[PDB]
Amino acid sequence: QSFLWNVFQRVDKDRSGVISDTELQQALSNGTWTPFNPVTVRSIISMFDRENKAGVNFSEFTGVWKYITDWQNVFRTYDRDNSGMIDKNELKQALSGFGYRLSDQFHDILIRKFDRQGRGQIAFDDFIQGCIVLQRLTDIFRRYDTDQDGWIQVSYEQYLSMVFS
Amino acid sequence: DQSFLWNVFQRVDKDRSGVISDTELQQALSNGTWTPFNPVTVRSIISMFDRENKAGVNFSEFTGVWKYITDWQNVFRTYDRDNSGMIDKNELKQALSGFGYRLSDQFHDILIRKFDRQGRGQIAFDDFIQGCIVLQRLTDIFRRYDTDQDGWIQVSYEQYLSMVF
Ligand SMILES: [Zn+2]
Ligand SMILES: [Zn+2]
Ligand SMILES: [Zn+2]
Ligand SMILES: [Zn+2]
Ligand SMILES: [Zn+2]
Ligand SMILES: [Zn+2]
Ligand SMILES: [Zn+2]
Ligand SMILES: [Zn+2]
Ligand SMILES: [Zn+2]
Repeated sequence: QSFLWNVFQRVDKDRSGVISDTELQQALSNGTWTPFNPVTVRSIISMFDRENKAGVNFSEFTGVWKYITDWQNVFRTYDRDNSGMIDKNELKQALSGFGYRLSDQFHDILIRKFDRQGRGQIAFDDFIQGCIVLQRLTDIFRRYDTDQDGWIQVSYEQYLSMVFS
Repeated sequence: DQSFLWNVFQRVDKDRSGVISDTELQQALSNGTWTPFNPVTVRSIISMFDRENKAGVNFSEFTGVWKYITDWQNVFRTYDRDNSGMIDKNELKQALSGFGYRLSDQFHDILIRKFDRQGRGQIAFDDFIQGCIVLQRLTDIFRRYDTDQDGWIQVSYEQYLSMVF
């Protein structure tokens, strides 16, 4: 959770510590041998910005790495077989483990717009992303489910307002 | 014409694999902002004319792309009246109304806000495509649900998320 500062300056390839989506685009550990993911980097980068600083700065040279460890192990303790690869069943109890209770028809039809797989099964690339796609959209949904029944009823205007959040 | 497009195809197809990669098409495409054409859209426009699940395009399918890419360019120009090379809020209002959309005023803000990858007060060409695409899909889905044709739908959790593309 706390890793001093050390190299709070030379974090970027150039002088200043103004690292972001465009700069830390290809710096993380992926699982497909292609560059990790622009949209995945961005929702990680948008986790600690005191005043939209675009990177790490006073006492904020700490939280960027901590979110990786809390998910590096989380990918390991749920892979089950330990291969960096998630089967169909290896995600069923992986998601539901951190408090979800999705049914079976969800882990099936997803591999096109947000994903990038070519062999059916999802790797570490879309794992980190796929969850943030999921967790954020639950929090939206919940706010409108004032009844608390898992059944919202929006009109068209609202239906739009919401998927374009 | 037919002979024209065969040369263009030979030109864009760099490796000459016989298939346009989603990178090679990306390179072919401009939107006049010195930023690389939105890959998310290059991805869309391939998974839209590709028949062989090969995530690419042959001459036979390219003929369709080029006609796609063109019909949009005209729409884009038609509506960019202030000739900025981009579509401001009000030009979008005129543009979408043109496809017989019936949307509010605030919503065009939400859409632009969401799709202006550049952060420019307006939307460029490559993101106008995605923005109109995603709006089309969403509206269809909404319509498929609205059985009694109210303008309201009623959906469950997951049902909600499973409508995200
Ligand atoms: Zn596995
Ligand atoms: Zn409800
Ligand atoms: Zn209710
Ligand atoms: Zn090629
Ligand atoms: Zn003009
Ligand atoms: Zn304009
Ligand atoms: Zn304008
Ligand atoms: Zn209805
Ligand atoms: Zn009704």
